[PDB]
Amino acid sequence: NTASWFTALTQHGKEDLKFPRGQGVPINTNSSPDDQIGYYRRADLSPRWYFYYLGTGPEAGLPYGANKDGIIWVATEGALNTPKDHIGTRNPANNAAIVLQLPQGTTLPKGF
RNA sequence: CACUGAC
RNA sequence: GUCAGUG
Repeated sequence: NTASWFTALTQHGKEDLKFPRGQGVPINTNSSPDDQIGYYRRADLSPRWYFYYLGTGPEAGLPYGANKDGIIWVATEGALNTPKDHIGTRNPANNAAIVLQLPQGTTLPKGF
């Protein structure tokens, strides 16, 4: 289980990935409202950003909001500040990446 | 440098 | 070998 559940957001401009509070959590129809919280992490030459649920992936040890370079925090209103052990990360041998989809009305920064 | 996946 | 993810 070595990979994001989702395809990358690709940075085509000089602006880093960032989202307004409440936005940025990729849609997962097998997930519940408690689960809608995690971080994007930086991996053509275009930098790629990958989403990982809180308490999972490279920065599984980071609590929400903890500042680190190349790490962006997102949460949908009503999400619980708990590790998403039951979702975890993706085995690429067993599972294809979910196409990263954000809902109507989501602000994407320039170059995404 | 190493491990894994796809081709 | 190539591309990609991770350490």
